[PDB]
Amino acid sequence: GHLEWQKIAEELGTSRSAFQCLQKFQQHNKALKRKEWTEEEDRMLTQLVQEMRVGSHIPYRRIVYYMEGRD
DNA sequence: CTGCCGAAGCGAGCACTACTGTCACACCTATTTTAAGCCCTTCAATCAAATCATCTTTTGGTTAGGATA
Repeated sequence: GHLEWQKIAEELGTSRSAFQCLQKFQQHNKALKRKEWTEEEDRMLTQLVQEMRVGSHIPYRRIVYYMEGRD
């Protein structure tokens, strides 16, 4: 279930640890790197942009702290 | 017309280190020779702290490997 990555590393059998396995998976996890879009992400992105943006300047990536699976 | 002697307030003795006239002998330095240790300067050889140049780790945006909504 993408959980207990110590067990995942042990099952891998190449002497990897949980942290390395998780790092590699997250760097190649479609669920994390959101090529997709969701309604709540769009709504909250619009809300934060409208709250903060002045003129043509918006906090393009500082919104990522609030919305998951982004950069 | 001059002169004696009282009343009250004072007082005593007991309770089983600054100068000056001399004076000779100290102070003082003329140099020799070591043997290991001296203080300060003064520059030179070596060092290490800080700064610059460039490779690289990651933080916002564009590209065409890559994808949903």
